[PDB]
Formats: sequence, structure tokens, C-alpha cells
Amino acid sequence: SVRGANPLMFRANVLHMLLEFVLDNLYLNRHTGFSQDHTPFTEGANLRS
Amino acid sequence: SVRGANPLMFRANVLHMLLEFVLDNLYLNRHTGFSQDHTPFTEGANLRS
Repeated sequence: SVRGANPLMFRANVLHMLLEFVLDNLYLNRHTGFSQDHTPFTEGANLRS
Repeated sequence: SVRGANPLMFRANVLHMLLEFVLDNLYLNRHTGFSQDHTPFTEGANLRS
């Protein structure tokens, strides 16, 4: 059936899912740029672009 | 809106206006001719022309 799965193999599938979660997030955050707020909604905060 | 100004920038605009006021007045007064007036209200004066 295309709508069923073997219940005795959930742990194996879940374990592989967690490994995929970690691998997909192996990145470094990058500094892009900023600009000051021209509106009074914030007290002159610097906002990322 | 093309009409109206941001109230957060009033001080910056006013300061630049005052700087314009000083810069446009950097001159030396120049001597010129006179005339001897005999109007009954200013008899004997030497008015500049």
C-alpha cells in the first residue's frame, strides 16, 4: 500500500531523518548590511537587509 | 508624500539652513557717493545713493 508504513521500522527512519536535519544546516551566517530606521516605530534601530 | 517633511530630521535641516544664512552674507560693504538733501524734514543731511 502507498498509504502505509511498517511500524517496526520507525526508529530507523527517524534516525536517518535526524542526520539529514544536521547535514542540511552546516552553513556559516554572513554579514549583509544595515540601514537606520526613518520611522518612529523604533528608536533609530539598525535593520538588516 | 511629496508634501510634508519628516519631523525626525527637523534639526538637521534647520542647521543647514542657518549655515546657508551665514555663507551667503560673507561680503564687504562698499563705499559709494552721497548727496546733500534739503528736504524740510532732513535739511542738511548727506544721504547715501
